[PDB]
Amino acid sequence: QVEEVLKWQQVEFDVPASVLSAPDGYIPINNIPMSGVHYKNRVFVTVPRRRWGIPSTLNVVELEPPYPVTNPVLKPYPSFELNELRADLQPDANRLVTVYRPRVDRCDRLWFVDTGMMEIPGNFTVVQRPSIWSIDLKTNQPLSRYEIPQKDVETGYGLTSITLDVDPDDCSKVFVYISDLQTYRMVVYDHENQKSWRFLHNYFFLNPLEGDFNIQGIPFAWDDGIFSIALSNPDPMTKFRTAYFHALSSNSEFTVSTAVLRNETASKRGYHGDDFKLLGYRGAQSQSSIHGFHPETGVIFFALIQLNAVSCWDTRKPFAPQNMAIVYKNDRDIIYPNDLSIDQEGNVWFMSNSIIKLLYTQLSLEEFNFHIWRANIKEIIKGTVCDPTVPPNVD
Amino acid sequence: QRQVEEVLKWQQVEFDVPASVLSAPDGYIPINNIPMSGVHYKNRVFVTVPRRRWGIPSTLNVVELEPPYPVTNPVLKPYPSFELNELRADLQPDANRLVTVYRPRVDRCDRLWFVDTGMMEIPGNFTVVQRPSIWSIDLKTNQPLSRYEIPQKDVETGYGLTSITLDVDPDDCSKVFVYISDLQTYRMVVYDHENQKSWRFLHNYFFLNPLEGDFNIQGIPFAWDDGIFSIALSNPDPMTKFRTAYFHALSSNSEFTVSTAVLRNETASKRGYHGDDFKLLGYRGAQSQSSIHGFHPETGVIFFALIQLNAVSCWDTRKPFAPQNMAIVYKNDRDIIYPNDLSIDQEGNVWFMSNSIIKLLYTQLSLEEFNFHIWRANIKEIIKGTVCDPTVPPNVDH
Amino acid sequence: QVEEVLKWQQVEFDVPASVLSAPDGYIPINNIPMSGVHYKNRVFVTVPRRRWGIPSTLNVVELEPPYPVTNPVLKPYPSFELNELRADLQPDANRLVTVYRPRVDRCDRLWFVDTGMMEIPGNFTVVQRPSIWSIDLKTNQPLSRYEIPQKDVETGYGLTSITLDVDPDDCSKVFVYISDLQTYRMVVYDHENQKSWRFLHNYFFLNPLEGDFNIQGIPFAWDDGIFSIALSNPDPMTKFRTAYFHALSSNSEFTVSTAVLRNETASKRGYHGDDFKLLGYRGAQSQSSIHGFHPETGVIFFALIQLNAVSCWDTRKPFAPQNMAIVYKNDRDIIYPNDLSIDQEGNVWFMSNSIIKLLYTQLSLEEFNFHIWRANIKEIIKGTVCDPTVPPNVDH
Amino acid sequence: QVEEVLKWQQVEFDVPASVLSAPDGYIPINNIPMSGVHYKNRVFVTVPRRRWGIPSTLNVVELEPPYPVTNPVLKPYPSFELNELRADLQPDANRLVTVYRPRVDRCDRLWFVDTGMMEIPGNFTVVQRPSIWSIDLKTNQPLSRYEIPQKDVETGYGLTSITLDVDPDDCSKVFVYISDLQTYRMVVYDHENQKSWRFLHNYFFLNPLEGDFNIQGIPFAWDDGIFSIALSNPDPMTKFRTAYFHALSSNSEFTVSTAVLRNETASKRGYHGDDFKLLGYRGAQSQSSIHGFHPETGVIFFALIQLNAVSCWDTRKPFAPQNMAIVYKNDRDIIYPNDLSIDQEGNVWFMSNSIIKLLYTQLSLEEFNFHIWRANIKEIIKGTVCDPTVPPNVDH
Ligand SMILES: *[C@@H]1O[C@H](CO[C@@H]2O[C@@H](C)[C@@H](O)[C@@H](O)[C@@H]2O)[C@@H](O)[C@H](O[C@@H]2O[C@H](CO)[C@@H](O[C@@H]3O[C@@H](C)[C@@H](O)[C@@H](O)[C@@H]3O)[C@H](O)[C@H]2NC(C)=O)[C@H]1NC(C)=O
Ligand SMILES: *[C@@H]1O[C@H](CO[C@@H]2O[C@@H](C)[C@@H](O)[C@@H](O)[C@@H]2O)[C@@H](O)[C@H](O[C@@H]2O[C@H](CO)[C@@H](O)[C@H](O)[C@H]2NC(C)=O)[C@H]1NC(C)=O
Ligand SMILES: *[C@@H]1O[C@H](CO[C@@H]2O[C@@H](C)[C@@H](O)[C@@H](O)[C@@H]2O)[C@@H](O)[C@H](O[C@@H]2O[C@H](CO)[C@@H](O)[C@H](O)[C@@H]2O)[C@H]1NC(C)=O
Ligand SMILES: *[C@@H]1O[C@H](CO)[C@@H](O[C@@H]2O[C@H](CO)[C@@H](O)[C@H](O)[C@@H]2O)[C@H](O)[C@H]1NC(C)=O
Ligand SMILES: [Ca+2]
Ligand SMILES: [Ca+2]
Ligand SMILES: [Ca+2]
Ligand SMILES: [Ca+2]
Repeated sequence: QVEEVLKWQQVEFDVPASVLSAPDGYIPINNIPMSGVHYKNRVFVTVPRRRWGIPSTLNVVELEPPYPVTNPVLKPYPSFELNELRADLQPDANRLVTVYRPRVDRCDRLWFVDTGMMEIPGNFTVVQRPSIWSIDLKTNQPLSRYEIPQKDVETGYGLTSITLDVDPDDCSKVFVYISDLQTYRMVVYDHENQKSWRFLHNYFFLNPLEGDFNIQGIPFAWDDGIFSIALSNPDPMTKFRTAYFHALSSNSEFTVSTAVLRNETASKRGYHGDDFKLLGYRGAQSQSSIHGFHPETGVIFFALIQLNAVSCWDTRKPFAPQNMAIVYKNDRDIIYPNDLSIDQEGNVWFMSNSIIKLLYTQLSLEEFNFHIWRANIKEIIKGTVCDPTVPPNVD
Repeated sequence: QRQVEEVLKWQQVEFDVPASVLSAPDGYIPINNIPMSGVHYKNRVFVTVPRRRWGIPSTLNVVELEPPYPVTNPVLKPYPSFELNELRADLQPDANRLVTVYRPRVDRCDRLWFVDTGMMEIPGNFTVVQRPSIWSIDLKTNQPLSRYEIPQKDVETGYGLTSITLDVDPDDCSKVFVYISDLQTYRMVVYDHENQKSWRFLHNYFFLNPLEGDFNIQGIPFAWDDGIFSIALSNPDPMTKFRTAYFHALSSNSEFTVSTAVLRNETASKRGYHGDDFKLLGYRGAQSQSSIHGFHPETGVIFFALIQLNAVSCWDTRKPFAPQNMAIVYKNDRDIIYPNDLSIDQEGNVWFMSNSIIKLLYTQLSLEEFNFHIWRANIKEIIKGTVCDPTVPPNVDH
Repeated sequence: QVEEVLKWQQVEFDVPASVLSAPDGYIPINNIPMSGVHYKNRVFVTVPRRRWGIPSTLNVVELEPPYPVTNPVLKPYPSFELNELRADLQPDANRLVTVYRPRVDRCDRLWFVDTGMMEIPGNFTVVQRPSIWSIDLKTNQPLSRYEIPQKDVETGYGLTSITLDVDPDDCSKVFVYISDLQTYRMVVYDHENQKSWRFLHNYFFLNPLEGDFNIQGIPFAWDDGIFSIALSNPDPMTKFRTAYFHALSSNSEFTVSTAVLRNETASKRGYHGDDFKLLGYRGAQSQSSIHGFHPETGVIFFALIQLNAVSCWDTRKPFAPQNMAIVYKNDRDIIYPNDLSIDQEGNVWFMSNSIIKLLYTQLSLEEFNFHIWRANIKEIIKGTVCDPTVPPNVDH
Repeated sequence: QVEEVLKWQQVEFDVPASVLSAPDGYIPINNIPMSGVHYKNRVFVTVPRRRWGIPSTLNVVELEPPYPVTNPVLKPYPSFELNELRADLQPDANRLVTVYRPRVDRCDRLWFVDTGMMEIPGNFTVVQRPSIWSIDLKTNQPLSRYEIPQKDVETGYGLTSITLDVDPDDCSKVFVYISDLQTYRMVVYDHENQKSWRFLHNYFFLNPLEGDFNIQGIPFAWDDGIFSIALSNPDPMTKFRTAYFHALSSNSEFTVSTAVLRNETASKRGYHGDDFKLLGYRGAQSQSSIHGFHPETGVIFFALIQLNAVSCWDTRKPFAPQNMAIVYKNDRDIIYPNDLSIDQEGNVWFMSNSIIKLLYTQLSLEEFNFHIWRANIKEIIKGTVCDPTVPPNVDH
């Protein structure tokens, strides 16, 4: 019911021996993948440059059964020419510095953010300003690029996640919402008008008492804020969407209408009134990383950090623990659910990269460290409370 | 609890009419007269006595307010007159008279609204005098403005039409919708004023919860099977100009919501399947079955009349619907038997009433004691510093 | 083990061609059989009059191999004369208007209820008052007929199911409990004294949340209440029984002593107190229509509406999902299980009628819409939790 | 028994006229005082440079009856020569740029931080790095100045509040804990060893839901973190104390042992484990700004933002809303309670500066906008739950 599509002991690249032979050109233990998203039998895998020796930040892998496809070599997408790191480390609009979590739209486009920053522990290296890209997946050619101005974000240290707001009819009318978990802000991107602005709000912060974890016997505390945003279907009478959002270090989910997010003058305010609202409590130890809203079912899928699992929730039901169900659980293989994503084919995709092991312990290249699963949404929710045909619980 | 006023209190209900009615056999009986409502308008309070038994001289009545409070055993005056409240001996349809009226509501445009059930519910003998009909009363001149008889296609008798909720336009006042809660046939009848047309909704959520219908007030155990009872409307949505209808059955610990866009739609009412248009809001709490509730337009707070807990609770509609986001603002085990009504006036006050119906129905009703009570409390002042205050943040689990 | 016995593409009757050649004396799409019960190689199939063009409300079919017998012709039972529809529509004591679910007891009698009411879309027509019948099965001769007074139930709108309580010794001492899913009541009938009284309770109602269904990709919601009752074996000392009852729109099962049900004085109360009991929660999407109690094994068989299945439960074991087992499942054929009956031979019987296809989509007469099955109880519960010799999964 | 000591309509400075006439030298509305602290009949008032037109950032007022002293002219302290803002805006270790909340110890010293930064809306101007001063209050001469290195804090943007940990025996052995409400950190200053380090922790952050205010009908939200720290009496043997700390936008109070704060190695951990403990919940709408510990009684006083009030708590009684009492409430005058200090004479001192009227509304210089109050601690707690002899209301 949940199949493991991809797994790695370590990450390897399809680049010239020139790059592999050069000193500190490729360090295996340094290459931690951060996302894997799906598009027509192709899975895009990112390796953010938090370390030296990372040949390509954006990558692709071709799918062929049977699964799991073991240790697939990553090919620098769209071309190694872009994923090359300049030796002079200077700004370049035709180079990809660091990419985290891309998303695929219905228009055969790949959207991502090049942070332009390398978070090497010891030497944080700001190469260039953060940029929003779109790639045509039919032609494998870059379409648009937008550099995010200083007035919205200073560096791009925390721009690790994005949510796409594409009009159902016009494929050109696109907004993008970026979650900054480091500076506790959300950056809205008007693609159509090549404009952007930023929101600041108390709800983008962590909950002081809810940033403590114990995973695989390792304890740690994080202060990471707004991390994921999930958009409902456009309202029939208003055309706007509910933005479900949460901090990494929180057991709470909050909501805001896109009408607020799409409005620049609203961002510039000192006080947002009661535009941003609390949806409610997700449960004990129910801190989530990435969550996604499946349009056809109206079901939100949560990646649960502490519980080493993936849960779901039907949006029509009241937001309550007894109205959510765990669809998958794996204490051995889910160490940190780094990414969750919903494809154009009715599947929920999720990924674990064992980052906690690396950070706080020793990762072992003998074992399989990085995993990618998939599940058919309609099939996975059938019996459960996440099924729209199943009534909510009495509590 | 220590800033809520007991405005009116009776031991019995007496009337102001010609002595020919009062002296005639079975024209008036002490125990048979029970008011189901207390409503406030500009220093005069409308009280109604529905005809559950014989000897009810008048149904819809009015009382003038004068300190000290509580005003003890006031003499009820038939409103708008006695000549619309006079029971016919022939019992034919009186298109200009009032048989049984339950809970009226006061809108912003100085009007009173109520339903003429046209049906008397005497134990042993049920009598359908006339068809159900709704009124509008000019409270300035005391003159009836409109009457509308509801077609058989919507309600058969008017047996359970014991509750009304008003949906008046913010700007215009000719555009008025009404939502009547039928707790007996388990339905909601909607009325379109400007068009003078009415239709009805049937739904599973209008029924009681089989397990949550058992009560025990004053050591008297009983169970009722009554359905949809009260509806409360949020302020119009700035983007859609529609409202959220909050509704619960009498015998339920659950609250449900529905957009007024659905309720105001005739073609939607004739569907056999309403989809996900009606939704569960959530659980009110253990032993939190509510009779009547109201939405305060200014604060955005719903006040619940709690049946089992002998209390009035509040909830800020901005906060998630959960017991820890609710507070009891008034509680009276000795004086509150059955909170039969709750209404919000135009002056920012919560008006709630207990009529001791349980003791009459299942026990002894003594006229030596006080059996009827009307209360009022300042909303902005009673919620200040509680979870119900919009400026106070919501609560969380751990 | 579980076998299909009778299945129809459509239903036709063995009646004069005069009724069949009348202006709409038979419309094929309007005839939906609601029940099928067993007695010594005979099966009674009922077509309640919910539309126009139905010749016979009560019928009979003969069991003759091979199974499943294809498109059997329905023979009006006991006769056509009684099953005939009066064009004058006047109350008639020796006729039959609408019959739902008959039952068969240990004293060779067939028992049913004629509602006397025809629920046609546009015009609901009450022809006569509801009537309970006995039929001597050996002779085919109507034994008794009691008309239910206005004091107990007004219309017979929802008297679609009955459950028989026969004394284990004397056949004259019979109590019949009728389920009313429309007005939310249980009508109790004393066969000897020829009296009756009704019960009203909160537990006969639907559960507001648990009344939505999606069968064959078709969403719908019903407000249907108390639908089926199952009577246990008389307690060896008190000689009373436990009546298990559920609403159609409920996942909950409830229990009541037969001492309370057989008591007229208790029937006129306003508050029954602690008498009616909740047994528990059957499970997610475990709403059931008609269920029966097998006396020999002490096992209840449920017909599950949403799960498209038939399940069982050993009454000795505590009521819990883990202590229950699904004995048959058919997502293709079982759309809505309309009847479940237990014959005198130790078999469980269940039927599907494709009713929701008629109501919300269109019915195809070129496909088999109506199905009846039989299962041997002792063989079917053998390797399951329902076996009285096997221990429970949960001690509760 | 709570008496108002000082009040201003507007703040004025005793300074050469050439400074007052200079272009944007003195803008009355910009001069919002932020602290008033008592030492031997002298109250030190600060005006942090968050706007242009502030002649002097640290000032002194000489207390004399009758109270309240209306519109006292602020005298620059120690002198105007240190307080005067350099036009060229270059760094200078002999200049005071921005001082928020000074504190007086037992050793006749005035301790404060010059943030070195001007938080002017539109252009924040970092003139110099933040520094920590001590001034001998007997001679009015500065005793020491220490620049906080860039490893510990970035700019001094949020170094608006300090707490003294003075050795009960030795005056030369001091630690100062500084709260950074902007970057959510604590800076620890080792006075004897002229060293410093920082602590980062989740508990220094605001609580997302508890940062919404409405004072005087003015709705606003702040994201302000760790604001105040209050130290218990030292352990007789080890001399370690309990540090009571809270964020501005939080209803929760936390504790940590000074054993931890005074440990440079502990501050370099990525994970602090169980060292920082949640003490508990202060009550609905009980967001505190500044609080203080009074050694003689063991009572902590809180300045309450939303409640326009000062509350207290006996540290011996469990930390719970009912174990706390409001000792002073003034909705008219207390608008933003900007400071609370505990002097060497058993008094509690508190201040309201109406900052929120300047920020989100308008300030009228005809009204008294800045107020300073004092109260005798033992007299103010006599009857209340805060009295050490009175029993707790809850065991918790
Ligand atoms: C885009 O957003 C801007 C303001 O942000 C919000 O707008 C709406 C979503 C509302 O929820 C509002 O409360 C919130 O501030 C704004 O440019 C624009 O419309 C706002 O709508 C306000 C209410 O109608 C209105 O406020 C007006 O001005 C203020 C300063 C006062 O004088 C008020 O008395 C007066 O009503 C104003 O048009 C504007 N708000 C502001 C602050 O300028 C909104 N546009 C959309 C949604 O299309
Ligand atoms: C101050 O800082 C160190 C970390 O704090 C604690 O360390 C544990 C002992 C425990 O109390 C935890 O709650 C917390 O993490 C602490 O270890 C240190 O003690 C010294 O630590 C040095 C390195 O960690 C080491 O050289 C010594 O062995 C240890 N000294 C001992 C245990 O006597 C604390 N005290 C200092 C530096 O004086
Ligand atoms: C910050 O990183 C510096 C960069 O040095 C190199 O950068 C890349 C080109 C890679 O090849 C990488 O592997 C190299 O380290 C480091 O200098 C420095 O760490 C140490 O520096 C000394 C002196 O150069 C060197 O001998 C040692 O091996 C280390 O690399 C690092 N500084 C900090 C504080 O993290
Ligand atoms: C009453 O409810 C109807 C539900 O059938 C609404 O119909 C909807 O309207 C759209 C556009 O006209 C159709 O595509 C579709 O029939 C849909 O269900 C109808 O609008 C509504 N009436 C009013 C006045 O709101
Ligand atoms: Ca961080
Ligand atoms: Ca009822
Ligand atoms: Ca029905
Ligand atoms: Ca801040």
